[PDB]
This record gives sequence, C-alpha cells and structure tokens, in this order.
Amino acid sequence: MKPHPWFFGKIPRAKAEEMLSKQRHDGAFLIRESESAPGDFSLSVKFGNDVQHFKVLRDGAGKYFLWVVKFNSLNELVDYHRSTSVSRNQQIFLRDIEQV
Repeated sequence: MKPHPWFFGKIPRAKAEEMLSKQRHDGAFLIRESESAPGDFSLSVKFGNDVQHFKVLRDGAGKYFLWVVKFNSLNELVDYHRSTSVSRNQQIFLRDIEQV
C-alpha cells in the first residue's frame, strides 16, 4: 500500500534540479508543487546531465495532462509515463528516484 516515493511537495525548481542531477538513471523523476502558481504541479525528470521539467496542465474538468491524453489523477499520469515516453524528442520513461 506504501506512500509514493515521487511526491516531494513544495521544493524549489533549483533543489529539484540539484537532487535529480545526483541521480544515476535517466527517467529518475519527482512531482513537486509550483512556488509561483498556487495549486499547480510540475514534473522534473533526469535526462543525461540535464533535468527536464514538464508542467502538469489542468483543463476545465480538472483532468491532469502533459500533452493531449487526459488523466484523472497525478498517480495515473505518472504511471502511464513509466511505459510511454514523457518526452516527444527522446525516449524517456519515468523511474523512481533512488534514496542514495
């Protein structure tokens, strides 16, 4: 049943970058809460020695999406991206951060 190892709450973008920069695996990721836009989420993802960020977009129905596919929950958006690329330019699949 366990809590998700990917939800970091309100941490600055820069701290997300610092933390993901230390991770060894492409796709290592977290979800954080925006410091600028109340109630909004962002997804930060290790790729090489870069950290890609994606904005979690909302529609009028309160779905969560990145691109076109609409999700009922952050949990469903995250899990879908474990096996479909979060990136349009590169194959990047999300994988849980390592606590090391």
